[PDB]
Amino acid sequence: RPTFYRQELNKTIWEVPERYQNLSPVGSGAYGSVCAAFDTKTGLRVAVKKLSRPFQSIIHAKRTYRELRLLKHMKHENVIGLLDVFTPARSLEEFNDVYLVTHLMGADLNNIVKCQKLTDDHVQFLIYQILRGLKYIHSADIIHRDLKPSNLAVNEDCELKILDGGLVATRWYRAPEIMLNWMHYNQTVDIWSVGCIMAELLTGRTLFPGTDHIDQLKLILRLVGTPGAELLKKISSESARNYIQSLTQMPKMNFANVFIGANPLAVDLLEKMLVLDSDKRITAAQALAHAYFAQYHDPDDEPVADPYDQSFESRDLLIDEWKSLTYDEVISFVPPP
Ligand SMILES: CCCCCCCCO[C@@H]1O[C@H](CO)[C@@H](O)[C@H](O)[C@H]1O
Repeated sequence: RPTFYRQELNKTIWEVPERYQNLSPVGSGAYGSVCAAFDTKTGLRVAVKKLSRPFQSIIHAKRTYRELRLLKHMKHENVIGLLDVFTPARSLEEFNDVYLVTHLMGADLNNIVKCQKLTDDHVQFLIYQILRGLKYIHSADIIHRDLKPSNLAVNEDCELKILDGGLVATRWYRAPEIMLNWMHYNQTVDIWSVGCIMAELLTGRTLFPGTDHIDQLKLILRLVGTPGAELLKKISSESARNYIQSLTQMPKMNFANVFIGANPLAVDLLEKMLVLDSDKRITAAQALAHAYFAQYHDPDDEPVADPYDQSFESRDLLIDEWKSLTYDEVISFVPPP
């Protein structure tokens, strides 16, 4: 058990091991406040996040546990990972706070696209890193479900990590089937998001800046064209169907005419990501082997994950059960190399 010290930072008492120093609040991020701190053990600067009311409710408690499980599991260069987790509590009876420690990040993808104008070499490397991490995530049977610029960290060296949550409307990046509340959707919902992000990186503009979920569908159909017979057959919702069939057909634009001036190989990959039919959407693994990434692809350096047990997602438990499970996970944490 490390030696802890206490400190009032704006709002609350922070209690952290003496190994973490010069704590300096950097804002409210990804449900809980975050200080940057100096890790005297490694000589590196880090982010320490104190979770906000981790056990306020069944909902909060289960998400504290979800988030500890996920962050403990992710071990990959392009996905946020866990350097440390701790609590000042010494016993389950005292257990109220959870602190998570990760690399200090600084900027998200949104911060980058907003100043500069990205060259093709940059889009290749950013997208490559997204897909590489997404292959890993997908191979755990996890679907991210919220890929968007503010959930992607990018340092000064243009190295990227997929985030659990923000350091940019979700709707702009959401697969059309989620927008129609279609159940059973597969991994490829993330591949659609990656297509929207890629398009934005090439053009400087949000691909489909919808004002609500209906507008969003309009904008999406302007680009890809009204669904073919084979796809309407699958809809079920009669209002979705009448909505899609109403308005004058505006069928498939020429991606080449929309991305005029982008590398033709980027246009081709885009067409394969941004397919309505999620059955026919290119996978993270397939996309990695697309000639667009010939400069970066290495099939022996694109690793997959240990299978992730997410059955707990299928339980309704008591707050003290969720809290006891999280407690076991704090206690059993093994720090990285
Ligand atoms: C833009 C308005 C039309 C959107 C049509 C969305 C096509 C989605 O694709 C569909 O996804 C389903 C759920 O994963 C699968 O069950 C279907 O097989 C698949 O074709």
